[PDB]
Amino acid sequence: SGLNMASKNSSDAISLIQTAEGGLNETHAILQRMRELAVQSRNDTNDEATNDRSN
Amino acid sequence: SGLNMASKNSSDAISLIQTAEGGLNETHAILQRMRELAVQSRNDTNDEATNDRSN
Repeated sequence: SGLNMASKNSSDAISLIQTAEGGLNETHAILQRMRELAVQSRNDTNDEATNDRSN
Repeated sequence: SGLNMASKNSSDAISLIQTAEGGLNETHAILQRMRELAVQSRNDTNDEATNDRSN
């Protein structure tokens, strides 16, 4: 009984961990997008006057 | 992503530089015209009295 219940508990823990990893995948994605935005903002073609970087 | 955005930025810089060079081409042209005008003005056939050089 203890071993079967421990199997159940281990599966529950796997579900929890999968939830957290799925949460962090979108963190990766939006971090990539933010880096792209910064690399684009970094160039001097963009003007602070006409609100290029504020967008 | 950074390399592609850097390619984009480099193309933007090329566009800017082309704008400036196109601006200076007409500077060259009108400077040539001004030199021609001065070389013509420099001769003593022209009279200050009857407004030859003032034109």
